[PDB]
Amino acid sequence: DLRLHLLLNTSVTCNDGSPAGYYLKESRGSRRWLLFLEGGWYCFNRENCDSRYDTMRRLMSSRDWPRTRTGTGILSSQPEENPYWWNANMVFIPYCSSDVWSGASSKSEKNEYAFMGALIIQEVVRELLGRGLSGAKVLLLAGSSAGGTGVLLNVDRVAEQLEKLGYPAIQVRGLADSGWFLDNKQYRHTAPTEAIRRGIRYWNGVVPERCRRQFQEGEEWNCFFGYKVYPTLRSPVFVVQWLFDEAQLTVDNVHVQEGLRLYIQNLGRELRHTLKDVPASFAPACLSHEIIIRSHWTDVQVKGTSLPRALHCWDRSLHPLKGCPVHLVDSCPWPHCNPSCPT
Ligand SMILES: O=C(O)CCCCc1cccc2ccccc12
Ligand SMILES: *[C@@H]1O[C@H](CO)[C@@H](O)[C@H](O)[C@H]1NC(C)=O
Repeated sequence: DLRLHLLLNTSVTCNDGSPAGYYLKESRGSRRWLLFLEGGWYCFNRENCDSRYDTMRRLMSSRDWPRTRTGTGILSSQPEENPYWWNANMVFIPYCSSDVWSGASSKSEKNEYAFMGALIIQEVVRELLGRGLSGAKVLLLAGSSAGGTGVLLNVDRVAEQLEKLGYPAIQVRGLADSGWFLDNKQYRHTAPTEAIRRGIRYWNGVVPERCRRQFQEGEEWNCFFGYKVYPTLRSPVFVVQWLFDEAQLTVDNVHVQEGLRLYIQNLGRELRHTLKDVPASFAPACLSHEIIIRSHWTDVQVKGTSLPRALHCWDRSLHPLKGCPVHLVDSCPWPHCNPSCPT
């Protein structure tokens, strides 16, 4: 079980001004630290943030969080469930900022909600150094869905924060699960681009520095898209992405005749193309959403290699390897052409 700590700096808050926090399970003598960013969509204006506060309040407030959480999947401490990092220090960072982990804006007289995702991550990293993170060799910043995109937006800032804090020996790495999206055309029109452009303004959202310098003012929304932000990042990042992600299909208004068949097959081919130059990646041809904190995340395989194995091989490469691949992208063109897809 992971134990809740609310942030001692209570100026770093969830949407409604309640303190943000993290769940921690320490593993003595391990120098590996896994900080996992929860996902759960976002809200981009007052009206739809008000709606989310009614029916998704735990994603906007710590007032009702439980004292504990069970670590599952890559957060499990049992080798049977987590062959990769079962002995690591485990941190689960609840998503309570509704900003894809990009915000740095306090709740004030002019803002009904605080959007502080990017500062929550920094504050968690700050307060953990006193609980053992100072001795770490590896800090793996992981995340699923909106949290996977949050890895891409924050991993280099976590590295820079630890460098200027005097810890250049901590190797910061990223693991982005189901946060690698395409700014593509919808199957039936009316869409992520405009929602993110409004979100960034509404949140005062911040993006990684080099990506921001390429796309410049007014165009920061581009850096929320994995295939655009990833080549600008310095930290090593492992990308896990279903070829037919359910959240991708949702925003594409896909819920089978030729037109839809071609649209789906072209989507999978476009996703494969954006991953061709990502050296550490795991991308199975399944219709699904998230994987790394699911208890049965050991079950899926690409070209006969599981995700926990691919992650271990990635570890080794950061010391090609024989029989230990790190780039695993399905080539088959339709959901569940991979037989190990989740049922
Ligand atoms: O958090 C979840 O479960 C949903 C997935 C994350 C939100 C999201 C959905 C669709 C497209 C996106 C594009 C960029 C960032 C985020 C995008
Ligand atoms: C608390 O967090 C805010 C936001 O990052 C920061 O401006 C302030 O310096 C922090 N205070 C302390 C005591 O850490």
